[PDB]
Amino acid sequence: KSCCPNTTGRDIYNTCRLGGGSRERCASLSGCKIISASTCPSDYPK
Amino acid sequence: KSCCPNTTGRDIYNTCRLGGGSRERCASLSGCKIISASTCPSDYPK
Repeated sequence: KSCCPNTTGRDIYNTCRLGGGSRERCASLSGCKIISASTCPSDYPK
Repeated sequence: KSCCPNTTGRDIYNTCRLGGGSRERCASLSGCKIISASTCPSDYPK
């Protein structure tokens, strides 16, 4: 599960994904984290 | 040089660069232009 610090991070991640990027690369490019739970924590809520 | 349309575009571009993205990749995510000269156009001043 990707979890992002804010909406802009989410938008970067999503855009990177839409273009074909891998999850871990897109997380790095966006500031998002890949976690093992399906619900995001309140500090990476987006 | 990266030339960005607005400060959000700058923030996105720089986040992507901080995550190891190439200039071209980060330009695509941000809407910024990569210009190989020092003066940005007025419409991409950030």
